[PDB]
Amino acid sequence: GPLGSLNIIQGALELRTKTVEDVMTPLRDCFMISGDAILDFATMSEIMESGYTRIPVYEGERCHIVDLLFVKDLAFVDPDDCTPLKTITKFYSHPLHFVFNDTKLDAMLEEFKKGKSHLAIVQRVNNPFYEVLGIVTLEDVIEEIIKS
Amino acid sequence: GPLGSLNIIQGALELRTKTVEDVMTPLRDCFMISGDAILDFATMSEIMESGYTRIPVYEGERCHIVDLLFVKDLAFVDPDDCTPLKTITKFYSHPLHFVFNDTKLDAMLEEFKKGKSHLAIVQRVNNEFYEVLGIVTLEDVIEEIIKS
Repeated sequence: GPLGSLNIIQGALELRTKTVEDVMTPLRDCFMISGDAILDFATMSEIMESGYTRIPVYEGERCHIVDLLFVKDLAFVDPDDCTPLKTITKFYSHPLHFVFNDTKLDAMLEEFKKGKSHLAIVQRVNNPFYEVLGIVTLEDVIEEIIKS
Repeated sequence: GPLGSLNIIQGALELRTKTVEDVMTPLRDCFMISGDAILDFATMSEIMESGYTRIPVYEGERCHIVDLLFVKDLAFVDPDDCTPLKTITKFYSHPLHFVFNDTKLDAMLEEFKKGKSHLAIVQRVNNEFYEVLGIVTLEDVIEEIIKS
């Protein structure tokens, strides 16, 4: 009981020192879908079976994330139509947020609390190109607070 | 910034005094589905559009919650088949957790951390039978911690 609330307090202190790179999901392990996808029955089945609700969309390379698909966006998609996925990502255009790996978790929580979004992409400056490393969710940050 | 870390500490103290009744969702405002439901195209669409991933299932009265439907269970459900919902709830049998309204938030967070489930039903001892008032999610508890 109180020992658990103590760990919460310790996590609220760790937030000012931990970066989003520490708690993110690496790109090699992120469940994503290609923009070339056709929303037939088989494709939508993997989206739902994955358990995720916010799935990054990439074009060509897995590091080129261009859109964000929500599971609620498939509410009016009939698999018999073979609707291309790019059509639905254009229609809803859910905001896609990018952040640097050096971002601290307290600033990350402040950015997540202000907006409805719960997902952000971790990218690092390569040395003159942008290098995407992974994604970090709001649920990823809150784990650090309550973890013992 | 640092002021936000204060609210976590204040919430980390307040949770030991707040009951699940204060932060729950009342049954009159809970998105639920009847066990008689047929998983045709129209029904599956309403589940997805709601944005929820864990939807309580009731039999007869809305206060008689008997099962819990996840969105991922529809991965292999063809709307043309008209598969009854009870078939899927029997197949997976996701655990349904009930708690008393007098339960404090510190004890509630401990129960959610131990199990994979993120949903619980708030019931109160009626004196004049079991009186169900609403449901409380893990998202309700962590909000009180981080709330300013």
